[PDB]
Amino acid sequence: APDSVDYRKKGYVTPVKNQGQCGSCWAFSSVGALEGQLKKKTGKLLNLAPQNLVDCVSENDGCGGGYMTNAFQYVQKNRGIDSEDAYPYVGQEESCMYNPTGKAAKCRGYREIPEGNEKALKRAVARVGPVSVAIDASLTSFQFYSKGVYYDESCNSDNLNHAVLAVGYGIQKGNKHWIIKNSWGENWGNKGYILMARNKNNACGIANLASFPKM
Ligand SMILES: Cc1c(S(=O)(=O)O)oc2c1C(=O)C(=O)c1c-2ccc2c1CCCC2(C)C
Ligand SMILES: Cc1c(S(=O)(=O)O)oc2c1C(=O)C(=O)c1c-2ccc2c1CCCC2(C)C
Ligand SMILES: Cc1c(S(=O)(=O)O)oc2c1C(=O)C(=O)c1c-2ccc2c1CCCC2(C)C
Ligand SMILES: Cc1c(S(=O)(=O)O)oc2c1C(=O)C(=O)c1c-2ccc2c1CCCC2(C)C
Repeated sequence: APDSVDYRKKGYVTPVKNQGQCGSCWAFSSVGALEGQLKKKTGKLLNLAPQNLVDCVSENDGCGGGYMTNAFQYVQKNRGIDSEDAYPYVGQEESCMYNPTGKAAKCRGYREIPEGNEKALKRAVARVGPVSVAIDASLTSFQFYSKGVYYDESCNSDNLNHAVLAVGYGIQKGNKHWIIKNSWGENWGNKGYILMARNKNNACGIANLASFPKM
């Protein structure tokens, strides 16, 4: 692997979105990983529809939370996900309005990174593209993150409560990090991004629930 990778610079990452009040982070995370694979396989970068996932992934819980794996499985079994333009995000759950004419990406299932294995996660990010990850984002320090490599001693690697997107990794002043796209708008964090400690004993559970769609 290279010592640093940043998909944002490669045109694999769409702009930062805002989930509003809805606990749909799993849907934004899933969509970001799908968007990365769509770019890698077809050369097109387009916004895909997290609202399609919130409304239609029937065993996830809409604005109450969900697994990215179930979202990828839905897209696979449904043979498609809509573009954002065809199924816009409204920040509340609605009945499923999936429309095949708005289909913008497909998926052949997904792969999970071995639990807790940050080296495998690094490999996946390097070889595959942006990877969906779940972290503990419940702390005050996370809400108020501004700059630097995020590290809070109280982060709980079993309290996976927020899904985000690993779009790269690198090192800042000697501190290894993951480059994480969040979905809380540009006014949170560093224009919507956070650098999270890497190789620091799986800080915040970064590598506990990582997955990527196959395309
Ligand atoms: C600034 C700002 C902040 S924030 O800076 O206060 O976090 O949150 C939002 C904004 C917007 O400009 C915005 O358009 C928006 C936001 C939050 C949810 C939404 C939208 C537009 C579509 C409907 C939904 C519900 C998806
Ligand atoms: C190819 C292809 C395309 S498409 O992208 O070429 O239009 O759409 C579908 C396929 C399938 O192979 C397929 O099995 C399928 C599709 C669409 C909906 C469904 C199924 C199988 C279960 C029932 C449901 C309604 C979930
Ligand atoms: C959708 C879909 C796609 S695909 O559309 O992503 O290509 O591939 C498969 C599915 C299934 O739903 C499925 O059950 C399945 C698939 C492929 C192999 C198999 C199975 C179940 C039994 C036998 C084995 C294990 C060989
Ligand atoms: C977040 C974040 C991170 S990082 O800390 O997450 O890696 O790096 C950047 C951002 C930005 O939001 C951003 O606008 C930016 C960044 C880096 C270089 C640039 C720009 C905007 C103008 C062009 C140049 C090349 C000067």
